[PDB]
Parts: sequence; C-alpha cells; structure tokens
Amino acid sequence: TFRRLWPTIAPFKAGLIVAGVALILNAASDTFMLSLLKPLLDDGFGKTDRSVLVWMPLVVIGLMILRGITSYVSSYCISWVSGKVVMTMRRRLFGHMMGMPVSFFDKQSTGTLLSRITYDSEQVASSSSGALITVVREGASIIGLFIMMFYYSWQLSIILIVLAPIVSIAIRVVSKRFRNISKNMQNTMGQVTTSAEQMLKGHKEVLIFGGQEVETKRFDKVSNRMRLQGMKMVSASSISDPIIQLIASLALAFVLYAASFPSVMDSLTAGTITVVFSSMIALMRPLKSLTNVNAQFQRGMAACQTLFTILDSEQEKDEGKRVIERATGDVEFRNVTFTYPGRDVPALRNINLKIPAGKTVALVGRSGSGKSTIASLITRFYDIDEGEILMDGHDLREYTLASLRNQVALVSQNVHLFNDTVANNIAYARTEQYSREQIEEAARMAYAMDFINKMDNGLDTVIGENGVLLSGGQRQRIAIARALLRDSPILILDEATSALDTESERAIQAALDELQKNRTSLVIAHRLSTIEKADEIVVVEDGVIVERGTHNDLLEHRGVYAQ
Amino acid sequence: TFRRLWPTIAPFKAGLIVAGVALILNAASDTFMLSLLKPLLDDGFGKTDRSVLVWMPLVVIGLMILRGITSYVSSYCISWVSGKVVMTMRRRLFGHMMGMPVSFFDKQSTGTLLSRITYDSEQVASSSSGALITVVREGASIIGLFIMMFYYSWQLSIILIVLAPIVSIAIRVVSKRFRNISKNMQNTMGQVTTSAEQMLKGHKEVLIFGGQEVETKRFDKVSNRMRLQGMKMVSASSISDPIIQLIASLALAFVLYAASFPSVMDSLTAGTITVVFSSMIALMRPLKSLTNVNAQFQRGMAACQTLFTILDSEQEKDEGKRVIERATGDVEFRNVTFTYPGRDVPALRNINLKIPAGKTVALVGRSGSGKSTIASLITRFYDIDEGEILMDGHDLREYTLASLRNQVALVSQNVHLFNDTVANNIAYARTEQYSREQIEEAARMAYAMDFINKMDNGLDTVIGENGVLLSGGQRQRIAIARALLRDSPILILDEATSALDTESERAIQAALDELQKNRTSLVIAHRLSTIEKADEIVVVEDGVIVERGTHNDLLEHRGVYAQ
Repeated sequence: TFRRLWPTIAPFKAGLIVAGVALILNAASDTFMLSLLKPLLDDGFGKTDRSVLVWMPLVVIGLMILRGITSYVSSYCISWVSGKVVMTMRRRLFGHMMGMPVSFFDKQSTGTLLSRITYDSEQVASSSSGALITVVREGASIIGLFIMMFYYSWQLSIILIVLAPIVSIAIRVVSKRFRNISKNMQNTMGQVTTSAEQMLKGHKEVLIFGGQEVETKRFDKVSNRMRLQGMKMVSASSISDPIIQLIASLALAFVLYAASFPSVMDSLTAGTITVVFSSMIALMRPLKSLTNVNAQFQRGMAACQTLFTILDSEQEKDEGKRVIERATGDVEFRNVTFTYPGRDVPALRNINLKIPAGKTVALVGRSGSGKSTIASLITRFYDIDEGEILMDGHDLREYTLASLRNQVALVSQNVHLFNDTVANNIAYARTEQYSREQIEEAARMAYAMDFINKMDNGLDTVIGENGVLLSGGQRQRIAIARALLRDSPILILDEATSALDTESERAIQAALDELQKNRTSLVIAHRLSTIEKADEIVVVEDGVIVERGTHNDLLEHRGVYAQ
Repeated sequence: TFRRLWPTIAPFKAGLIVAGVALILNAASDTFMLSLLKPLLDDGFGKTDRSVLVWMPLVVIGLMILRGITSYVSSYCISWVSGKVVMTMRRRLFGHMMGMPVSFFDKQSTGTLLSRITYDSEQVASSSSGALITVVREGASIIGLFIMMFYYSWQLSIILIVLAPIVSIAIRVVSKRFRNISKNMQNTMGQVTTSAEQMLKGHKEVLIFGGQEVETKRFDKVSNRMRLQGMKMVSASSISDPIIQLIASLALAFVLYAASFPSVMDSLTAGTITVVFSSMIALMRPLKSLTNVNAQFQRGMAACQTLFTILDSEQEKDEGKRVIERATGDVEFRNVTFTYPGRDVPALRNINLKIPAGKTVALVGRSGSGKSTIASLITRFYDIDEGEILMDGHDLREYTLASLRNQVALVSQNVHLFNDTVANNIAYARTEQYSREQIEEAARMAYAMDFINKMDNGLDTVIGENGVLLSGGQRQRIAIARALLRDSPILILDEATSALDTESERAIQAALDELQKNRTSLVIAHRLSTIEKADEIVVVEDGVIVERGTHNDLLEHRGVYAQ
C-alpha cells in the first residue's frame, strides 16, 4: 500500500530528507554525549586535569543545543511532510467523494465520512511518520552505539553482537504473545460491552415489566466478567516489559561476568567501562522500538489502504454526450425500470408518464412508496437501469450529468444550505456570470426579504455555518431565490412543509406560479391548493401508475382525497 | 478535585497500599541499581582487583528481579483497585440509571451514555491510577536519588537542590505556554473540521448546481488552513521538550563547572562523579512527570464529574403509597394536562376520558399529535403535570410505581427484546413464579409456538442478540404471551405495524379478543378491523378529545373514517 502512497509523498521529499538527516544527527548527539564520559573520568578524575574538564561543560551544551535544534528540525520538517502527505490526500479524498454517487452516502457509509477524512486521514501521517521518526532515529542510535563499542571495547562489543540479537528476538516473541492474548480478549470486552447497550436501549420495557432487579443482577454479572478479563488483560500487558527488562539485565550481567572471566578483560579503564555500561542501558529503548516499528507502520498503512478503498470506488457515471443550454421542450418518462441499490424490491415498474411543456404534473401526496424516489431519476441521483427518460424529447443518457443537473432545480424543506455569502449562494458557480444586479431583484420577487432585510447584511452576509439559520420554510424560499436565476426547465418542489406560515406559503405559491409561467414543473402535492392548481396529475402509487388525469378526474376518482 | 469519591475506594485500599509499597520498592531498585556503579568503579575496575566485582552481576539480577516483580505487583494490585473502583462505579451508575426517569432517555443523552458508562468510567481509574503510579513511583525516585546524592556527594548535591526547583518552575512555565497555545486554537481546528462536514452532508445541492469546482476551491483553502494550524500545533508541542532538555543540560553543565574547582575536587572518586552524573540524568524523567501529575489527576477526576452529575440526577418519582394487587376496575382520566419535557407547546390539555371495565377503547392516529403520548401517562413514563388518572377509582400518585407498571403492559411493534432464555424472557422477573407449565400453555394459545418450534431448542432456547432474531410480529406475540401469564388488568397496544403478515393477523386478532375477554384494553387503532371491532371509540388529537362515540358516530362524523 506504501507503494501506492509513494507518488503522493514523492514531490514532498525535501522536508523528508532534511528529516532523515536531522534525525541521524539526533542519533549522533546521544551516542557522542556518552563518549565524553571517557574523557571525563579517564582524563578528568584519572589524570587530574582542569584543562580537559573546563571545556566539558561547554561541549555538553553544544551537543545539547545541537540536540534541541535537530529535534525541532526533525519534528517540523517531518511534520511538513506530514502536512503535505495528509493534506494532499485529504484533498484527493474530498474531490473524489463529491463525485461519487449519492447512493454511497445512502448507508454504504453514513456517519464515518468525517472520520474517513479527519481521523483515518491523520493515522496515515501520525503513525506512518512515527515509523520514519523511529526507523531512522532509533535505527541510527543502534549504529552509533555499536560504532562506539567497536571504537572503545571490541572485547565486549563482540559479546553484545552475540547477545543483543537474541534479546531482540526475545522481545519480539514475548511482545507477540502479549499481543495475541490482548487482541484475543478485545472481541471479548467488545461483546460484553454491547450487552449494556442492549439493556440501556430498552429502558421502556425494563420499567414496564415487573422489576429491574433481574436486570441489575445480569449487569452485575457482566460487569464482574468485564473486570475479571480486564485485569487479565492488564496482567498480560504489564508483565511483558518486566520480562524484557529482566532478559536485558541478563545481558548486562553476562557482560559484567565476561568483564572478568579472562585476564584480558579488567585491563579496561574506568572511563571505557562506564561508557560501555551507559551505552548498554541506552541500547535497550532503540532495540525495543525497532522491533515495535512494524506495528505502527502496518497500522498506518492498513488505514491508508482503507482510505484507498474509499478513493478507488467507481465515480458517478459520466458518459453523457450532449451539452444542454436549455431543455426548451418537456420531460417524458418511458418504461423506466428502477430499483434501489442494495435492495431487491423494484422501486418503480414500467412508467410512461408525460409531463407537458409550460405546465405542471403534480403527484399523489401520500403514495406510501415511490413518491420521492421518482424525483431522483430526473436529477440522476440514482441512474436508471433500463428504460429511458426524454429530456426535451431527447434521452437522458445522452446528456452530461453536469449539463443535465444544470437544468434541474430541486426545492425542499430538507435543502442543505451553502455557507458562503448570499450573493455567492444565490449564484453558486455562477457568481462571475450572474451579478448582484440580478440578486437584488431576485430577493425582491422572492418574498424572502422579511429575513434577508432583517438580517441587516443580507445583500452580502455569510448564510451558513449556522450563521443566520433561516428556518426550513425560509430555506425553501431562498431555494426559490436560487432557482430565480431562471430558465430551469424542471422545478421539483417536494412541498413537504405541511405548515401554512403567515404569507410564506402564499409567497411560495406565487413564486411557483412565476416559475410556471415560462418553465415546466413536477411537484409532489400534499397541500390541497397545489392539487387544485395542478394541470395534469399523474398519480402514481406502489411503483405503478394507478390513475392519470387532471383535478376533475382526481375528484371523480378520489382514492385518498381528504380535507 | 475537592474531597471526592473516597468511599468508593475506601474498602478497596488493601490492594492500594500494596501498590504504594511495591512502587516505593520500585523507586528503591532504580536508585540502588545505580549506587552499585561506585563499587564497580572503585572496588572493581579501580583499586581492588576482583572478588567484590564478581558479586556485582549477582546483585544486578537480584535487584532486577525485584524490579520486575515490584512492577508486576504494582501494575496488578493497582489494577485490582481499578477493578473495584471501576466495577463499583459502573454498578452504581447502572443501578441509578434505570430507576432514573425515561425523560433522560428523551435525548438528554443520545449515544454518549455508553461513553459515560464504559469509557468515561474507564478513564477515572485509568488516569487517576496513572496519576498515582507517577506521584508515588516517580515521586519516590526523586527522594531515592536525592538520598543517594546526599550520601555520596554532599558538595554538589546542594547545588543540584538549588537548581532542581528552578528547572521545575521552568518546566511548569514552558508547559503552561504550550497548554495555552495548543488548546487556544483547538477550537479553530474544530471549526475547520466541521466546514468539511457541513458541505459533505449536503451532497445534494452541491451536485445539482454544478458547484463541484467552487466546492473544491473552497475546500482547498480550509485544508490549507488545517495544515497551517496543525504545523503550529506540532511546533508548539515539540518545542517544549528541546527547551526542557536544554535547560536540564544547563544544570548538567553548571554542576560540571562546579566540579572543576579545587574545593570539591579530590573528594569525589571516579565512581562518585559517575554515579552523581548518571543520577542527574535519571532525575530528568521523574521531575518532568511529577509536574504532569495535576495534568492527569485533573484531566481525570474532572471527567469523573460527568459520572457524578449522572449519579446526582433526580430519581424517578416513586412517591406512590398504595400497592395494587388486581386492577379489574375501569379507569378514568380526569382533567389531565401534560407537556412533553423541554417544550412550551402543551402536548395535552384537559381531557376527561373513560376506559371501561372489560372493554376496549380505540384511537386513530390522523394528526399524529398525542396518539402515543396518552399511552405514556398510563404507565407514567412521563408524570402528569396536573389532573388525575383515577385508575380503578384511585389516582396514580397514590399508586406505587412498580405496582402501577405491573398492572399495565405495553405491546407495540417497537418492543425491545432482551438477551435471555425464551422461558425466562416470557417470565421476565417472574421465572420463579411462572413455571414452564405456564409458559408452554400460554405460548400454545398465544399462537407463537410454531416460531418457537422453528428454531433449535424451543422452550429453553435463547432469545439473545443476533441469535434467533424473531420478527416484529413474532416478538409482538411474545409480548401477548407475557401479558397472558401476567394477566395485566390494564392493556395498551399501539399497532404501529402496517403490513398484516400471513399467519399473524388472525393470530393477533384472536389473541386480542382473548385480551378483552376479562381485561381492559386501550388500543391505538390503525387497522380498520380493530376500528370496527372497537367498542367505545374516543378520537383524540391536538391535546383534547376531538370526537366521541363508537364507529356509528364516527360514520356520522367521518373525517378519515372511510380510509
């Protein structure tokens, strides 16, 4: 997976290499601080000299200011590659998510989409850089310390080379056994954890049936099991490191025994042995991290693989041919066979529904099925499987999706509002073309200045981020204002307000009449007024046309005509 | 953090003190493993040849065995206190959670409650213990190291004890600047984070207007502002440790310059200076983790304040005094007024309603305004604001709440079955009273035994999560079985299910007719069959009884009676 991530990080190598050289110097400023111990004792408290000891406090600041300056440079210029290999791939994920079919947001992935761009994005540069802060730094501390051992005491360095790899495999095997036991139990605590959710959801039945005592008893039992596995998990966790320390001490003791087993040893000065022993203690942490540097790296790269799954999914079907400036004619349906993806029940049978030019087709307000779904096919939110839809007396498959949707203009109370200025919001992707000269008149005839004027900055104000939070009816009104860039052939109004707010419902009715003077329409009709104002109501229910005819026919065949 | 939580720890202190003595010994096995340097460098490689050095390996395993065993005992017997102050906390929370009214479950908490029962109670004894390991182990390592310095070098130990408070306050102020800078802009990170979320949620209206290009353009700059603030976060985070190391090196250099003078020279051997240099390095970690004690112990108990608020909330109004054995008498609603909690709109104004003895009253959900709310007052899910419900000629406020819920028995499609045996499930809190002789016969004439026989074990099988997974109608039939054994003198049914499943509707209707044989049964009638079989219909919407009389009077005043 790192193979595929490499092109994404490749142009941002300049920060990486500076991180890969400012960390080696961070490994050669911890193995060179220790070397000064040999001058400090052999030449400072052995051969008694002040000249050899007065520059020591100087060089134990220069090395440490180097440690600080290289640590900052590493943590920054590796944060810079962890700011241009997480930001660029965030931008790629967002640019691909916007194009992906809306069916994906229909419970293929519904709430994790933030975590799939924020946290799961961060764990490709907060725990893959942690495998290049450690492979280089702690993997160079080992090399530096071994170079020190060779330069000072080959006699004990050979012994370390014999032993330390054995300590490493010991560390790995005990860590692996602990990890197996830990992740074996993780499913167990998850299973006993969801049990409490199962009780908490049914607070209702728990209250109604005779008592909670039988429920409290079971909760007590599962809590006791929770604890008696949690303590076992901790015992497995906190015993791994003591055994590691003990086996590492076996090396520290075997070297000390080998420091006197022959007469060849014990000829080493105090400085050399103090340096050697200090180095052995400073070899523990890098050995432990170099073995652990396959956990972090593979965690990060598996999370990146899952991000790649999100990124690699099929784009929206972009095979349309004809660019429509205006579908001057009318929309027609023809034998459309559509099913909700992920389901088996067909959503719509063969439909041949005629919507005429310059008029409106209403729909049965409460069909119970296939009411809002039929509005989907004009906007190609979910593409049709078989059967065609005739834009302007021309098939929809022939039309580019952007071109298709430029024509359509949806309105509903559930309309999600953009968050830039009102001037941009009304003319989103059209601000340079449709200037405020149009937007002033649009807000005039929108009947929405009761909140745009009252906002006191309505001509230019941020409309989202919950900045103003116009109510849902006002969202419908400003949706009409959005459509008041006009020339939109199809006008889908969900009309699901169910609330005749004072003059606002009459306002949207008047604006609908204005948008019906020149443009077509296709409305879901719950309100009786629109049903009367409808021109040809092709009522459809249960995936099949049940009745066709204008208001007089619907009065003749009431069906569900009420109130 | 003011005189808090102690009695939940107090009986479980015998495991605590073993953690407070197995950690001091863990402080006295890191400050005593270092002291052995002086024998090694004076009596070992220094003056004396051998025969004392040969003991040093044997005591760098014994001290290390004591290090490992102490660590294991501390990490186990401190988790045992984290397994009798977590388990006790969870049990206290849960036991105070189902007696604590349903009104809390009306989205005062949606799904954070699992946080407050699992994670927010793990993080009381996972970061108060984590701030008691450090304030004892690394609060005794300082004492051990200072004892070592005093015993081995009186001269420069005074210098160190002068600098240490200076290093400590330096650490405190740099950490405070880091805290104030990092957490100042974390809310800015939240702001830029939600900016992607809002525009992702509205996948619609980004694609209908062809605003994908402007969308990516407006996302790119917020991603850039994400990166350019994350860089400042990580630079402020990783600049603290270098400055800390540099100021601590200022100490390591000042002491070394002090070591140069003749006054302290020739009183410190090679071993003495090495041990007081190794100890100086081993004081860095304890000193810098001790100042973070209040950065965990108040990152901790502050979180426990949420649990204490949950546990301090008001209990359910169990002020009833009259215990009811059988409630065969009819029920009265007497000028009852009620509001759904947190809402100014009256959910139910004055109502005077009759539930006759051995008879049924049906409700039709036309407006969907209080159809289900009126059911709740019968079980007193939400208490009555004013007015009375004379149940069997006596008010609910007199009736003890447990008995009150015993008399009633809700049965709706939204019945949350609970994981248990099917027999115990059928006799929830009554498995001792109702034996299998009752269960099998009730299930037989509950018309559910076909489903019980369909899965594996039947009369003793499990009804657990993701197990048998009875359908909606099936679990409704389980609920009628429950009421059948309990013989609930009051019965409530919602019938929110719309589709009448084969081999279920006739069984449901026969069971219902059994349930009005000698029992009162209020019903919410969505089925026309139940409407026609209803005995005394009173139709209630908009908080008051809008229509009266049986289906003949409902034919006189049709409304939606035709449908």
